[PDB]
Amino acid sequence: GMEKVTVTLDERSYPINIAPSLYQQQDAFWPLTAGQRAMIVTNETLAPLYLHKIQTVLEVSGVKVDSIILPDGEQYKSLFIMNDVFTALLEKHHNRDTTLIALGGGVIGDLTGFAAASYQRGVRFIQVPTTLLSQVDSSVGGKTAVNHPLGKNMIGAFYQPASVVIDLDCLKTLPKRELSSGLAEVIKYGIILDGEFFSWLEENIDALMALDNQAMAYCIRRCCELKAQVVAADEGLRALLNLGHTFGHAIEAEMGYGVWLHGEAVAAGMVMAAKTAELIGQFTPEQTDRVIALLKRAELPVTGPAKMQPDDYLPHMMRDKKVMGGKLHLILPTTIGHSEMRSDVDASTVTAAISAC
Amino acid sequence: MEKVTVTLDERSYPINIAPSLYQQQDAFWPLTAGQRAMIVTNETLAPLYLHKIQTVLEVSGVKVDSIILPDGEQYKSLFIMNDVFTALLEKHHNRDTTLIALGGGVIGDLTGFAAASYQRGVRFIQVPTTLLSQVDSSVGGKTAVNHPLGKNMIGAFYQPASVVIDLDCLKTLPKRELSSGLAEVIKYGIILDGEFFSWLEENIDALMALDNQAMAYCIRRCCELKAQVVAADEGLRALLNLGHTFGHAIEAEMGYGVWLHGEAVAAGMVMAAKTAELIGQFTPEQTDRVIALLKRAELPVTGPAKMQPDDYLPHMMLHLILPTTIGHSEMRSDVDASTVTAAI
Ligand SMILES: NC(=O)c1ccc[n+]([C@@H]2O[C@H](COP(=O)([O-])OP(=O)(O)OC[C@H]3O[C@@H](n4cnc5c(N)ncnc54)[C@H](O)[C@@H]3O)[C@@H](O)[C@H]2O)c1
Ligand SMILES: NC(=O)c1ccc[n+]([C@@H]2O[C@H](COP(=O)([O-])OP(=O)(O)OC[C@H]3O[C@@H](n4cnc5c(N)ncnc54)[C@H](O)[C@@H]3O)[C@@H](O)[C@H]2O)c1
Ligand SMILES: O=C(CCc1ccc(O)c(O)c1)O[C@@H]1C[C@@](O)(C(=O)O)C[C@@H](O)[C@@H]1O
Ligand SMILES: O=C(CCc1ccc(O)c(O)c1)O[C@@H]1C[C@@](O)(C(=O)O)C[C@@H](O)[C@@H]1O
Ligand SMILES: [Mg+2]
Ligand SMILES: [Mg+2]
Repeated sequence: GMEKVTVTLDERSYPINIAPSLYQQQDAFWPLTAGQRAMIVTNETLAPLYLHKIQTVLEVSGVKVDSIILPDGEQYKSLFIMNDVFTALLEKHHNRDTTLIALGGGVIGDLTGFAAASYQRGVRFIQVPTTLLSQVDSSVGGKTAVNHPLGKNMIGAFYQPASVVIDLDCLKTLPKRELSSGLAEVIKYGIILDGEFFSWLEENIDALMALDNQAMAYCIRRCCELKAQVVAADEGLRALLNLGHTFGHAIEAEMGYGVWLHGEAVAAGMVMAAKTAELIGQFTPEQTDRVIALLKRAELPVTGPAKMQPDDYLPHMMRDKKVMGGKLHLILPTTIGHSEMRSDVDASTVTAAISAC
Repeated sequence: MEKVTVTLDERSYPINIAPSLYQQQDAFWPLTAGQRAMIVTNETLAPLYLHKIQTVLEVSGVKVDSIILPDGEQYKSLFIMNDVFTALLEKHHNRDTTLIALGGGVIGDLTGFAAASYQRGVRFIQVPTTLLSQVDSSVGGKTAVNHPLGKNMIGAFYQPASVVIDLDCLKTLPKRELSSGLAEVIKYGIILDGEFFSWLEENIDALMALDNQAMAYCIRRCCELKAQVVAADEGLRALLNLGHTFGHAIEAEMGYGVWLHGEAVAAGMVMAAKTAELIGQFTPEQTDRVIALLKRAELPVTGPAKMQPDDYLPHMMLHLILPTTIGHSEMRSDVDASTVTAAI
C-alpha cells in the first residue's frame, strides 16, 4: 500500500515514503516525535489547501507547530525571503532541536532546505513535496539554494533531509500543466538510466496522467531510486541528469521564465538531444519516435518554439562565450536507458538537430 | 616560523605562523598561477595590507578582485554577505574561485559563510589580523553572520584550505585588541594546559612586546589545543566557554565597543574562579595566578562597579564552565544562583 525508498548519501540516510492519504498515517512525519517542535514553511497557494491538515496531524502526535507563509513564486526564491524564516524561528524561540518542514514544491523545498542548513549552522529538515517535479527530483541529491539577481541557485548548501513525505492526494490540486512538466523528468530517468522503466512508462503513462494511485506510487518510487543511484556513484556521473537541459535552457532563457515550464523545455530538449545522437551515429530514428510518442501522450511539447531559430539556441547552449570557451557539452542517449556526456560537438550538428524538428 | 596541521572531518589544512609571511613564495597556497581570488577585507585593513597581498598574488599568476566592507560587528549581516555574492557574480567568479578573509574575526566569519554558501561551496583561505582570530577563528570551522534576534544564528560549518598568519600584521593592531586576544590565549592555559600557563607566566612580557619567537609559539600552541578539543567533540568543547557566560553578561549590560570581548571574558574568568572556590572546586591560592597573569596582560580583573550582581543573572538564564586546576576544567550542571552574587 505504501511505497518506500531509503536514500543513503554523504554518509547519512533518510526514507522516502509514498502513499495516498499519507498525511494521516500513524508516524507519517518521522523522525518528528511527541514533545518536539516543528516549523512549517509553505506558500500562499498551498497554505489554504494543506497547512491546516498538516498542522493538526502534527499536533495530534504531540508536536508543537509554528508556520510561516511565503509568497508564491520563483521570483521570491531569494536570500531576503529566507531571512523571514529566520525571523519566524527566532521570534518563536526555536532552538537547534527544531525541525523545518518544507510544505510546497521545489521552490519551497530549495529555500526551506537552505534555511535548515543555515539556521544555527544546521537543524533537522523534513521535505513534504507537493509537485510531481519536486517529488521525483528535489527529494534526492541534497542541493539547496536560493537565487541571486545575477544567477539562479548561486547561493545554497548541500543538505540532506531527515525524511520525505509524499502524500499522493496533494497531486489532485496540482495544475495539470505542472503534472506534465514533472512527467518530463520522469521520462528523462527512463531514457538515461532504465530502459525497462521507459517501457513501463509507455504502458502506464495514461494511468499516471489520470493520477492512478498505484501507478503514481511506483513511478515516484522508481525515479527516486534512479536519481539516488546516479548520485551515489558520482559522489561526473550526476551530469547525466541534464539530458535535454542544454537545449531546454536556451528555450527557457530566450522565451522568458514562466512562459515555458521547466519540464516543457526539457521535453523538447530531450527530443533535440535524441536527434543529436542520431546525427553522430549512435541513435536510431525508431528510438527517437519512442521518445516523441511518449512525450506527446504526456501532453508535452516535442518541437521548439517557432519564434526561435537554431542561431537563437547556440548563444545560450555554450558554456561561455570566451575565446577558449564556446564549447557545446551535451548529454546524449546511447540507447533508451543508456547515456553519455559528449564534449565539444559541432555547431553544425546542433543546428541540424534543431532544424530537423 | 611555526606550523600547525589540523585534521578534522576527514579533511586537513595548515596554519602557518611567521613574520614577513605575506611576501613568502607560496604563502597563500593552494592558490596557484591561473586561478582567481576574491579578497574580503574592511576599511581599516585595506590601506595597510591590501595591495601588498594583491601584489604578491598577481606576481604569482593569480587574477585578483577584492571588496572592502565597513569596519564593524554590525556589518556581519546577511545583507552585507549578499553584496559579497554580488561582487563575485559581477566579476564572473565561478566555483573554482577562492575567497580570502583578510581581517579579524568579523571579516573571517562573514567571508567563511560566503565561501560556504557561494555555489554551495568554494575554496576559502584565512588571513587573520587580530590575535583573537589567530588563536580562535583559525580552528573549529564555525562561520556565521548575525541576526537582530541573535548573534551567529545564520552560518555554516566550513573548514578553510589554509590559514596564513603573518606576525607583522600584529604591529598595527591596537594594544587593547592585542590584550583582548591574550585573554583567550590565557583561556587555553586555565582549562587544558598547565604547562602552557606556566610558559605564559614567563613569556607574557615577550608577547606584550610582540616578540616574533614568543608570539609564533603562542599562536601555534593555542591552535593545537583547540584542534585537540574540536577533535574530541566528534564530548567536551563546552569548556571553551569558560568565563563567556560571565563575559556575555558584562558585554550585554554595557554594550558593544565599550568592553572588548576578551576584556569581558578576562574579568569573567576571575568571577568563575572565585565561584569555583565558593562551591569548593578551586583553591583560593590558584585564583591569584589567574588574576596576576591577566593584570600583566593589561586586562581587567574586576567587573565594572556600574552593574550590581543582580544585573548579571538576567542574562545568565546554571550550566557553567569552572576550572578544576590550572590546565584542567569541567562543566558543572546546576550551581546555585546565590554563589555567583557572593563572588561579586
Ligand atoms: N536538486 C534540487 O534541489 C532541485 C531539483 C529540481 C528543481 N529544483 C528547484 O525547484 C524549483 C521548481 O520546482 P516546482 O516544479 O515545484 O515549481 P514551484 O515550487 O514554483 O510550484 C509550481 C506551482 O504550482 C503550485 N503548487 C505546488 N504544489 C501544488 C499543489 N499540490 N496543488 C496546487 N498547486 C500547487 C505552486 O504554489 C506553484 O505556484 C526550481 O527553483 C528548481 O531550481 C531543485
Ligand atoms: N569560532 C569562530 O569562528 C569565532 C571565534 C571567535 C570570534 N568570532 C567572532 O569574531 C568577531 C570578533 O573578532 P575580533 O576580535 O577579531 O574583532 P574584529 O574582527 O572587529 O577586529 C578588531 C578591530 O581591530 C581592527 N583590526 C583587525 N586587525 C587589524 C590590524 N592588523 N591592524 C589594525 N587594525 C586591525 C579591526 O578592523 C577591528 O576594528 C565576533 O563576531 C566573534 O563572534 C568567531
Ligand atoms: O539546474 C540544473 C541545470 C540547468 C542547466 C542549465 C544549462 C545547461 O546547459 C544545462 O546542461 C543544465 O538541473 C537541475 C539540477 C539537477 O541537475 C540535479 O539535481 O543534479 C537535476 C535537474 O533536473 C534540475 O533541473
Ligand atoms: O559558543 C560560543 C559563543 C560564546 C558564548 C557567548 C555567550 C555565552 O553565554 C556563552 O556561554 C558563550 O563560543 C564560540 C565558539 C567556540 O566554542 C567554538 O569554536 O567551538 C569557541 C569559542 O572561543 C567562541 O567564543
Ligand atoms: Mg530538470
Ligand atoms: Mg570567545
